[PDB]
Amino acid sequence: TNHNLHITEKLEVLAKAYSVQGDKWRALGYAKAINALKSFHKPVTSYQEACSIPGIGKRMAEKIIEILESGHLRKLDHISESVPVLELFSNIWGAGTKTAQMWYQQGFRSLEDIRSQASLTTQQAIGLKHYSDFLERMPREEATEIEQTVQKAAQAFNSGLLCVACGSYRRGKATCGDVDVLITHPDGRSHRGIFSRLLDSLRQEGFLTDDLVSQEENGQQQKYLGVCRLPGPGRRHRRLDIIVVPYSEFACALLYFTGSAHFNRSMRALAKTKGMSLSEHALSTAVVRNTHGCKVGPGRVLPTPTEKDVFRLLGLPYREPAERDWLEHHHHH
DNA sequence: CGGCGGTACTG
DNA sequence: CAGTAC
DNA sequence: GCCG
Ligand SMILES: Nc1nc(=O)n([C@@H]2CS[C@H](COP(=O)(O)OP(=O)(O)OP(=O)(O)O)O2)cc1F
Ligand SMILES: [Ca+2]
Ligand SMILES: [Ca+2]
Ligand SMILES: [Ca+2]
Ligand SMILES: [Ca+2]
Ligand SMILES: [Ca+2]
Ligand SMILES: [Ca+2]
Ligand SMILES: [Ca+2]
Repeated sequence: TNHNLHITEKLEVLAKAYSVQGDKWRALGYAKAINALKSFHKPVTSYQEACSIPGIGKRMAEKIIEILESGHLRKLDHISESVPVLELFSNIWGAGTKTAQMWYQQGFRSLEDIRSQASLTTQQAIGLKHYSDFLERMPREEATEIEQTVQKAAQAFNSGLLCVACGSYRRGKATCGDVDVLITHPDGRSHRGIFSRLLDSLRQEGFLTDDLVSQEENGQQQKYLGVCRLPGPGRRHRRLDIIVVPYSEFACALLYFTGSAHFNRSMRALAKTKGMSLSEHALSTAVVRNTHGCKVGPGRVLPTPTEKDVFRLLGLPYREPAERDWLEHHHHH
């Protein structure tokens, strides 16, 4: 299936390195190049053939060929030494490249330097203490019980609540980095005020152990990012994301929350090429205009009762969640 | 060359 | 606003 | 990094 496996691995390493150093557009370019190589019907055999692939240009071709001809890749040996520390610190939830760079510049190089001397935000403290647990992907079966726990707690308040696990789970993966639960109610109204009760119920049984992003001052709270742990001996703490949306938003919210991230970006960039805007709330025939410039013209939602509607309105055929790794990847079936 | 998804918290 | 996240 |  992947005919250029030897080449992708090396480019990933390189990609990773730009990512932790904060060079994101460059990291973006690599990611796309890499998926394109993985998609290709055959080993790449010439520079020309490589350049012909969308997402692969001159610099990437040079490296691709260099690998194929000479077998390894020079540049992997000039990767700055800070990189693995930087990846280490960016693996703390709530710490990104800026924080990892600050930490590096004040001399920390291990998790101990962080624990014992770093200034940590509230979120980082939690990410640090669950560092290992949050690094481990969970099996699909743990995700199912996490989701059921949320669904039962919800359906105890209102049995008409719809709860669905999205993310990699809904794309059919075997393991999940974190569970993503989307809650709605078909009557258009009774999704309102749910979070207060749902979080309280989930806390009482001891299932939620820490909160990361949860603005509970707001009765119209839309999201919860926190930490759960299933009951029973030896269970790990897992990342849990819950969104509560109005039914009219369901299709767009389902699409967003199913992902993948690259898939959603490409869908969104497509919508904009066609004078629309795609968000987790809606698809909108929205457009700019600002007296010698551009701006906000919030341009009215197109109703999309299902995900198929969103695909149709963008000129695309429905894509099964399992085939939503990348938009530009066409699986046959 | 400039743009690269669109949005929600936290501090 | 900057940082980080989804 | 690549693309229009
Ligand atoms: N940057 C992102 N934009 C997105 O639109 N998403 C969307 C919203 S949540 C949905 C799933 O993303 P996750 O980050 O939980 O990633 P995942 O479920 O695909 O994979 P994993 O098993 O959780 O590692 O994708 C995620 C992003 F990280
Ligand atoms: Ca190309
Ligand atoms: Ca991080
Ligand atoms: Ca369910
Ligand atoms: Ca996930
Ligand atoms: Ca998630
Ligand atoms: Ca809070
Ligand atoms: Ca440039």
